[PDB]
Amino acid sequence: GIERKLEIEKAVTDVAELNGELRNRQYLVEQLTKANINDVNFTPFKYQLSPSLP
Amino acid sequence: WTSAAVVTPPEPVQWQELEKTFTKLRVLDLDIKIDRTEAFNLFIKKFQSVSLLEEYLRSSPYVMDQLDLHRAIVALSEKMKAVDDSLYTSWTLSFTAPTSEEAQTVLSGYIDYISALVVKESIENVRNKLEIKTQFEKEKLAQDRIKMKNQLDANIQRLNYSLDIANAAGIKKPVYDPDFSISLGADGIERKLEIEKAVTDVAELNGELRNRQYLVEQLTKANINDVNFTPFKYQLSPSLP
Amino acid sequence: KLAQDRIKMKNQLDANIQRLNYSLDIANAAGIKKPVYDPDFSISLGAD
Amino acid sequence: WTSAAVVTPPEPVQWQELEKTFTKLRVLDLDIKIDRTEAFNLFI
Repeated sequence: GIERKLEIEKAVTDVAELNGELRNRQYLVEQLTKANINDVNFTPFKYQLSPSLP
Repeated sequence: WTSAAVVTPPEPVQWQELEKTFTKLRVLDLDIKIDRTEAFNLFIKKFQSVSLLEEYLRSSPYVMDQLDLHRAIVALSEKMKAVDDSLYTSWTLSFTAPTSEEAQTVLSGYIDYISALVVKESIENVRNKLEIKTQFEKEKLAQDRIKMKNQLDANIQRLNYSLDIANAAGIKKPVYDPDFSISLGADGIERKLEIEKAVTDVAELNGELRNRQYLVEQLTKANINDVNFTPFKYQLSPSLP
Repeated sequence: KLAQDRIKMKNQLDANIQRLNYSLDIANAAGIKKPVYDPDFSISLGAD
Repeated sequence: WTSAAVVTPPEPVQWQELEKTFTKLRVLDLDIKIDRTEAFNLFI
């Protein structure tokens, strides 16, 4: 068994293939890269009185 | 010719309606309140808004009867006052006009107008909080499902190698290793593997996921519909002087 | 909450059932008919 | 010939669009706020 385990491990190209946590960190980076904050409009105050005409 | 009202934060019995609605949402894992004192303070704040007063007078058919107009509105709006009055919080709201009956009708009318505005915004908040909960739980579920899929994919690869090692070690039948479990034996491992490759929906074997989906559906179905309430309690309703 | 817990419970059971189905297939594949004397699909009880 | 405005920190209802955006980000493990009072203080 050790012999075959060894040659399996030697053949591993991508540490992510056996590691779920790594695959998911990749997913996170992909989703973070795709995300946009696009122009949200808002007003940084509330009028108690809008500019008066005297 | 001055009408006055004394006003105090609302009592729990006036919140019963809202409390039923908060309970529907509490069950759905959304903990939401409209604080009785904050609602009151919001009412006071809006009452004190000159712009809101003006919009009220202009829209009031009553006031309209009795473009020099603008100066008139401005002069009327100067006669709405609110003052802080101790065992419990209370404010005196007053309006002064020529007729006594005019004073009372305007004050009462304005109070109702402001009151309707606070209930409108207040329920709008609850609705918005619901909208955010729904959006979040939905997007998180979609994400957790992809995360789960990725773990299954990785488990499949590991099970594949488990097969090879079991075979190499000549373990066909279940036995009577930290990285590639072998105990099940090649015969079992082979069927386990094909079962797992066949999995099409990560939620079929995972109760948690099925439940999170139920929660999303229930959140989507939920409504906050127009609850009526008063953001204050009258100690004195607008007087007829 | 009771109503809800019921449905949550049902969902749990349905998922358990699917797991047990697969347990049966793996039990059979590994030739375990009688109780033996696996973290995902328990087979110790045997196919019978 | 003097115009005046009275101005107060914004209320939650005006933040809803922002809070949709902060939620997309919250899911992606980024906890972000624009504090209503701080926004106001920056305006002033």
